[PDB]
Amino acid sequence: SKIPIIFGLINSYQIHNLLEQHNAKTKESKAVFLIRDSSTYPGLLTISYYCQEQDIVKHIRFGLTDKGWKTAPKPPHEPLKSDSPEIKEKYTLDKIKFERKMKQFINTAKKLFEQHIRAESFKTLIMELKIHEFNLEGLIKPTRSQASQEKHFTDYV
Repeated sequence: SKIPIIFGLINSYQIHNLLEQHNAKTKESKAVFLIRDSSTYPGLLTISYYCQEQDIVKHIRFGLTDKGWKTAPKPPHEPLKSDSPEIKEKYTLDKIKFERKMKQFINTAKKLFEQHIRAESFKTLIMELKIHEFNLEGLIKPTRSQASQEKHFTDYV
């Protein structure tokens, strides 16, 4: 009857309110966090938390590698209509780099995500959370109706 610790596809309003309900804004950054299915890249996990320094919710994507869960490539900063030609020229190169790196990353991650759950992938998720200095006691756990239904997470309990 155990519920996975991974959220399913939840919306941005719900993410903010879950963090606020668990008092993320009166605790250090990463003291409170949640883990959810990525809404952009199936097979990836996204860690959402509150960044005290910027007063915003931030997100970090993880995917399976041969070594276990690792951080995915991160995208360059979004275009701003105030951008100069220099910013936009750099963005072109950085976006191509991101897309190439993310395409390779997802192709490997999806294959591993699809493969049989010998379950020892779960330990590597905890390791990467520790390396990122997420307070594991601050993990927000989903309710049954909000938990991920991905078969890979059935024993992520």
